[PDB]
Amino acid sequence: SYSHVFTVTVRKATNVTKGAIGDMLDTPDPYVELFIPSAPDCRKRTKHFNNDVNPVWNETFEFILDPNQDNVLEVTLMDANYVMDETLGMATFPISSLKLGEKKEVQLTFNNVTEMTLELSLEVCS
Amino acid sequence: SYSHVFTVTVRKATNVTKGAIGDMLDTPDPYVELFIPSAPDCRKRTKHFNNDVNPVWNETFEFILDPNQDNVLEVTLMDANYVMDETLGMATFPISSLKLGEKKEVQLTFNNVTEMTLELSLEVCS
Ligand SMILES: [Ca+2]
Ligand SMILES: [Ca+2]
Ligand SMILES: [Ca+2]
Ligand SMILES: [Ca+2]
Ligand SMILES: [Ca+2]
Ligand SMILES: [Ca+2]
Ligand SMILES: [Mg+2]
Repeated sequence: SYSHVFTVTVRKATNVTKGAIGDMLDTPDPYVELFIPSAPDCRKRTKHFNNDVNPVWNETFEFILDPNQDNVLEVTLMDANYVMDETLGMATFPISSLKLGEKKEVQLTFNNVTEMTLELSLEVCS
Repeated sequence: SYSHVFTVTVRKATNVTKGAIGDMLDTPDPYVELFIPSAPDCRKRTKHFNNDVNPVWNETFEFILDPNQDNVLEVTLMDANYVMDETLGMATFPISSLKLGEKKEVQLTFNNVTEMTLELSLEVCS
């Protein structure tokens, strides 16, 4: 049964970059995408901001999790385009590291120089 | 005598622009400069953020004011460069519109499309 509520708040990122050459062509237009393969709603995403290497989203998402399935959070940092969007990086979070009732601020890192702040919590359905 | 403490918190700006052509050449690298000609320290400024059209500064400044002088706040939105920095816009605030003990959130506008959030307060010296 799916009985665990996994809340993810994507707060902000700092120094988003496509690389030296990539940034010269196009200032990153970042959004974040959240993916849990084991969850019933697999994929979610934040809005994008144009031309902002330190975007602030403060968007909150809720997943419904099965405690008996392997649940892993995939966080993808994206650059929006008119053409096809570009994947800048990906970081994973083992949700099995959290414990019920726990709320935690997690900082992820992309391409060594980019950081992202998340706030993760886990509760029962009620 | 200088006996009024005028506190200014520059919080953030949204959609900073140098214009259509200017933005294509250079994504704004914004900072804010504060100027009160009648104050003993005339000029102050925030740090800049590279390539960020929605910068967040949250920097607090303190001016000392003479209640018998005309005190007007000049807010200049700047773009940082290696060369000479460029002036994007200027907005004024009559400090004689504030009351002692009053604390107020003010939103300024530059070039019709750029907004800036300030937090202004006025107290007497302790
Ligand atoms: Ca651009
Ligand atoms: Ca861009
Ligand atoms: Ca883009
Ligand atoms: Ca640039
Ligand atoms: Ca720039
Ligand atoms: Ca600049
Ligand atoms: Mg920003």
